Amino acid sequence: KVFGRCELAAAMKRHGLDNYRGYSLGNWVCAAKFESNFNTQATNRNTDGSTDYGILQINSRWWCNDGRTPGSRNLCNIPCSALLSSDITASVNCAKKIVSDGNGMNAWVAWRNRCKGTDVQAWIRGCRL
Ligand SMILES: [Cl-]
Ligand SMILES: [Cl-]
Ligand SMILES: [Cl-]
Ligand SMILES: [Cl-]
Ligand SMILES: [Cl-]
Ligand SMILES: [Cl-]
Ligand SMILES: [Cl-]
Ligand SMILES: [Cl-]
Ligand code: NA
Repeated sequence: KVFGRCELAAAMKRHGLDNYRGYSLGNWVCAAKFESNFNTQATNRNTDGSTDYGILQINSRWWCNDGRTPGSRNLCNIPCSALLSSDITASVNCAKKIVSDGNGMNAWVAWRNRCKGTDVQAWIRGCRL
């Protein structure tokens, strides 16, 4: 499913991301825009053989099992295909574990390079929330 900007903002708020670990909603909507263009079915292969999955591009090296990343962990306890669903519940639950791991939202390279330090409130303007 490809989300609209305000539809995804609403769904993230409902699942408790808004100010989660100090990050306002606009930070999460900005990261999803630059990681996947709001498409729950996005995948991308990395040079080490791992793959990133779903609206927040979560990586199979640490976080999920895809049966093809030898010697990796599965810290979220889920198959990576669960992260491609139109229901974002699995992605959001796993993102809360990643952001808690010590490096905050710096875990997402697009957030650090394109959202960090910008006016992120802009991503939720005009939305009914
Ligand atoms: Cl947009
Ligand atoms: Cl915000
Ligand atoms: Cl594996
Ligand atoms: Cl393969
Ligand atoms: Cl593990
Ligand atoms: Cl599996
Ligand atoms: Cl949802
Ligand atoms: Cl932090
Ligand atoms: Na894995």
